[PDB]
Amino acid sequence: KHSLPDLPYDYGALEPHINAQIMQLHHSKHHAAYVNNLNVTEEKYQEALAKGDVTAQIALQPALKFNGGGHINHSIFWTNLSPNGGGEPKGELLEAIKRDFGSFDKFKEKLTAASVGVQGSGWGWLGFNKERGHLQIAACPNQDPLQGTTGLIPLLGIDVWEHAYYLQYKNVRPDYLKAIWNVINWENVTERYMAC
Amino acid sequence: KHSLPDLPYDYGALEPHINAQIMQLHHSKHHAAYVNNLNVTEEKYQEALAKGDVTAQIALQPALKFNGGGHINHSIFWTNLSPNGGGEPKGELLEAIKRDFGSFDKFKEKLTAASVGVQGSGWGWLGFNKERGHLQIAACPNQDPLQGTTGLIPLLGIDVWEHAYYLQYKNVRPDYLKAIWNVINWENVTERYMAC
Ligand SMILES: [K+]
Ligand SMILES: [K+]
Ligand SMILES: [Mn+2]
Ligand SMILES: [Mn+2]
Repeated sequence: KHSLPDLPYDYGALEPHINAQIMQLHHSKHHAAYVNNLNVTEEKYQEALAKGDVTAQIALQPALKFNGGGHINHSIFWTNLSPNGGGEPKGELLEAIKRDFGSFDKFKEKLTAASVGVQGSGWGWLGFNKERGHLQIAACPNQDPLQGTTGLIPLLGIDVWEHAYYLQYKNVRPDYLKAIWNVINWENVTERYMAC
Repeated sequence: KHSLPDLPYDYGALEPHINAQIMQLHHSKHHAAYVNNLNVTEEKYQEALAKGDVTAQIALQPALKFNGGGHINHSIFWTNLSPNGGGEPKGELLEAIKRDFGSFDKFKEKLTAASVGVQGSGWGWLGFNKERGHLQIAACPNQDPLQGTTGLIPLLGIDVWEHAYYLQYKNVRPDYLKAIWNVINWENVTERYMAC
């Protein structure tokens, strides 16, 4: 079974950039629902697979991608943030950013643009393309996970579902994105980059 | 050009079911952005069409469906609500509800279910199918308008984008849906039904 990971920090550790109420709801309510629904759905899938029921397997795909994706995305997201985050990357990672995007600022600009431009609910991602060996920016709708649907290895994710910022920034996504740069855990992003 | 319609009531007229802050933001910020972006996009489309630029026409489709859909959906939504709303329909409409769904309560149940079940942002609709001459429940993702994408004539719409309820009901959509039944303008839904 899958389980809700514990936050590596306190709910209010990202203040004033992301207030405690959002973190608490996001983690204990939203993420929890996905994990629970993921376990229920995998349960039904194992049953459909055992009986070789193809129709059931196919009918179950949206639920599995949605809840499975939700679990994967949020688990990575929590580790992407840190009260000691912010600033800029250093070393091999920063070098790859300059190489693939021109400069750190152009990178920020393109990731911010891809994130603000999502129509409806979704995610903005900085991913690694193993085939080409270069960094790449992508946006995924709803809870569609990056690796599972595009093949890219996720390094940094930005949740742009309205529940991720509405209580604090209302309809102004740009403000939310501007603020989230201050708590990004580049140390974690770097580890994910090195791992591949 | 298209323009932001005025609300037929005060921002706080739907209290306590939908508070004034949501109505104000929803109407003056969210809806306004769609109308503005719709006019800009139609402007570019007329230009692409004049020069017979097919590539430009196709590249512009997401923006036009998203902002155009947003304008259409919200314009109908405002008229679907009323401080004097709630209760049950009467006459031909109520008769068609019983005929097509069994009873008013089964209708409420199915519309509520379709609305709560939207994954990500979307809408729950009670529509009229002209070909078959029966009522039908449908759910549309993001801002995809009902008639334009399914052919059904929209009668009653329920916005389930998180911005429509988060400030007041947080993550609990069921509470939001339970509350919205109290301010539904059945008089307007009936007119839309008669019109076709
Ligand atoms: K797990
Ligand atoms: K108009
Ligand atoms: Mn989220
Ligand atoms: Mn809306």
